[PDB]
Amino acid sequence: PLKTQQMQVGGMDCTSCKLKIEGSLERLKGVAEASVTVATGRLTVTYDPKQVSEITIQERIAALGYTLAEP
Repeated sequence: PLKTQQMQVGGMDCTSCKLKIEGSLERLKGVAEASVTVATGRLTVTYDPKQVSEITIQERIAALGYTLAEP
């Protein structure tokens, strides 16, 4: 019922950066799964297309000074 998706990413480290994505999204809306692929500069999400979707990750990546490219 929620669709799974991965983007490309401009600067997600692990050490203090995987965290700074993932544990905001839980407190965000419209997304209900996620996980990083730092080993390719990528982020995976699974989102429920009822309200907010890519937005959730745009707010979150831009609120850290980084760039995203979701297909």
